[PDB]
Amino acid sequence: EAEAHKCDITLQEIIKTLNSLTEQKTLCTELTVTDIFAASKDTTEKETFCRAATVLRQFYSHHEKDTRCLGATAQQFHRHKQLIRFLKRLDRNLWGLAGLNSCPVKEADQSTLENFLERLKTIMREKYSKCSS
Repeated sequence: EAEAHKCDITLQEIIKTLNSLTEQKTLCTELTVTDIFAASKDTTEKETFCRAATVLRQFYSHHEKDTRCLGATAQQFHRHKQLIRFLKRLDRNLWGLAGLNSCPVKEADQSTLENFLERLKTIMREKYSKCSS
């Protein structure tokens, strides 16, 4: 009964977390983030999760302070806060299983937070091929 299925339970709570975000849709989606898969060549999966976090980083870090996705209503003020938290969460889960010290960002084209979360979620389920086939 020891173990061998190194199934990373983190990639699980993460995939489910992304779905919870898809259910939520604020004007913060009209924002364009920096794409990372538009320039992947010798970069391995490691640097892939890092770059992804770097983006989400300057995302809820610069916007949360900008009165863009804040609005003025009271129902949007809270709904927005909950969003920033969801990002601040997976943002750590990713950079967590990474464990990378140096990881400077390069350059790329652009992508919408929506399509960006789509190709990303799909990629995850693509690499999610392991003890769970």
